[PDB]
Amino acid sequence: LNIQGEILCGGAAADIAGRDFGGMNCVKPLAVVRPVGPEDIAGAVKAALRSDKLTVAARGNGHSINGQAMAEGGLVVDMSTTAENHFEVGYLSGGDATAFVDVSGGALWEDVLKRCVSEYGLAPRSWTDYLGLTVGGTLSNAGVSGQAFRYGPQTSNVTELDVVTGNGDVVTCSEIENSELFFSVLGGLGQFGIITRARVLLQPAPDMVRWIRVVYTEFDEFTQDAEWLVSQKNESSFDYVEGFVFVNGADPVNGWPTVPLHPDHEFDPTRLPQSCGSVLYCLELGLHYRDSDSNSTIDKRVERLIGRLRFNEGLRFEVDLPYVDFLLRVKRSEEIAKENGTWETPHPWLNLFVSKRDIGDFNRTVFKELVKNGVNGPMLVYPLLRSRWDDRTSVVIPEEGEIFYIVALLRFVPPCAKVSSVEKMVAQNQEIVHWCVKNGIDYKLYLPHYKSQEEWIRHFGNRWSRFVDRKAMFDPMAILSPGQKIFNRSL
Ligand SMILES: *Cc1cc2c(cc1C)nc1c(=O)[nH]c(=O)nc-1n2C[C@H](O)[C@H](O)[C@H](O)COP(=O)(O)OP(=O)(O)OC[C@H]1O[C@@H](n2cnc3c(N)ncnc32)[C@H](O)[C@@H]1O
Repeated sequence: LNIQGEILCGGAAADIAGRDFGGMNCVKPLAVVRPVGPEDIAGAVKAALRSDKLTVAARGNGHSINGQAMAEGGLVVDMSTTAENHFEVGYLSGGDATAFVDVSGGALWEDVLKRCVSEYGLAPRSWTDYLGLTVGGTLSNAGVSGQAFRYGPQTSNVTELDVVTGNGDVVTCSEIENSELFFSVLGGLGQFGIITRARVLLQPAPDMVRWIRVVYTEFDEFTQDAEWLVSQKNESSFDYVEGFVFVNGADPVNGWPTVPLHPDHEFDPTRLPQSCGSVLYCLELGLHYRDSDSNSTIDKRVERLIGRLRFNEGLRFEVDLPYVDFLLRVKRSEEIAKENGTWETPHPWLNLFVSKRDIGDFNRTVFKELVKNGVNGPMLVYPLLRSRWDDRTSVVIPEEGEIFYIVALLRFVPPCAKVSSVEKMVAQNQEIVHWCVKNGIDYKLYLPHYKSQEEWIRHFGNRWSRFVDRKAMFDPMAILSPGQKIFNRSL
C-alpha cells in the first residue's frame, strides 16, 4: 500500500497499538499506519479489502477498556497524526447553536476546547468528564457528561462528518447528505467507517463555573431531586448535573475525603445521621456565569436555585473556577491515580444505562451490596433525558422511560494487588450484567463489550436488523473495528 504517512511494523509502535486503558488485552497488529489524512486512511482500508485476512482499527487515544481499538494481525490507524487537519469556525443563524467548528476525528477534546476558547471565546456545549479523548472516539460511542440532560450527548451536537467507509469511499454526510451513513456512524462503534472530520456545535464560552457538591443519605430523595433538576425549563436551573455514590467512611480513595472541592473545607462526618447506609450519594451541580457578574448576585442566584434541594445540611461544598478549569477538572483525578500508581494498572470499568424505573433496584443490590466498599474510583450515577437522544443514530439506550440513568463503575487496581484481583473485578462486572438480565432490568451497556452473537442481538434488540443492514451497506467484508467483536471478518 502506497501512502504519504508512515507505516510501522513491530517494535514500540505495535506494543502501543496492542495496549489500551483497560490494560487487559494485548493484541498485536501487523502494522501501525500513521496517516496524514483521509487518503492514507482509505488506502489502509483498500489494502485490507484486497487481502484475505487484514482488518483495520482506528485508534483514538487508546481509552478503550476491552480491546475495541485493536486489530489482531491487522492495521491500526493512529489517528493522532491527523489531529491538526481541521479547524474552521462558521456561524449559524438558525438559532440554537451560535456556531460550529470543523475538527479532525483525531483531535483530543482538550485541544479543541482550548483553541475554541482562546481564539474565538466559543466552546462546544456537550462534553465528556475526561477530555483526553478523541472526537472520532467519543462520537463513535455517544460522549456523555453533565450537560447531556440539556443538549444531549456529543452525538447530538454534530451536524456533518467526513467518513472513510469500509468500502474505502471518502464520503461527507449529514442529516441531509448521505444521511444513512451519518446516523450509522454516530454511536456506531467504528463499524461503518472512520470519522476524519466532525462539524461540532459551539456556543459562547462561559467565563466561570460555580461547582457545587451536596450530600444525600436517602437514594429516593437524591434521585427525586436530580430528576426534578434535569426536568426544569431550559436555562431556569443548572448547566451541569451529575451524581456519584461514595462509601460512608474515611477511605481516602472511596469514602468521604473524595467529596470536598478545596483543601480548606473538609467533610465533617458528625453531620451525618446515625442511620446512614454503607454508601452515601453526592449531587454535583455547575452554574455558568460571567466575569462581570456581582458575587452577591451570583450567591443569591445559587441560594435560590439550590434552595428547594433536600440534601443534608452542613454537607454542601462549593468552589468557583474558570470554565476551562472546570471542564478540565478530572486532570486532578488523573494526577491522584498516577501518584498512587493506579493509572498504569488495569481498569476493568463497567459503564451502563439503567431506566429510571429500575435504578432503585440497581441501587439496592449493586451500590448497597456488591460494591458497597467502593471500587477504588468513581461510581457515577445521574439522570438523562431521552428527548435529547436521536433514535436514528446507532446509540443504544434503555427501552422505556423519558428519564434514564447513566452509571459508571470506574474500577482501579492497587499496584500491589494480585492478578486474581482483576479477575475478580471482571467476574463481578459479569455478575452485575447477569443479575440485570436475570431480573429483567431495563439496562444497556455503554461502551458495550460482548463476545457472542446472542448477546449483541439482545443488546441491539429491535435495532439489530438495522445494525446488520447498515453493516452490509458500509462494511460488508467486516474489516472495521474488529475488536468490537460484533461482526467477524469475511472469509
Ligand atoms: C480512558 C477514559 C475513557 C473515558 C473517560 C475517562 C477515561 C480516563 N470518561 C468518559 C466520560 O466522561 N464520558 C464518556 O462518554 N466517555 C468517557 N470515556 C470513554 C471514552 O469515550 C471511550 O474510551 C471512547 O472509546 C473514546 O476513547 P478514544 O478516543 O481513545 O477512542 P478509542 O478507545 O481509541 O476507540 C474507540 C472505538 O472507536 C473506534 N475509533 C477510534 N477512532 C475512530 C474514528 N475517528 N472514527 C471511527 N471509529 C473510531 C476504535 O476502533 C474503537 O472501536
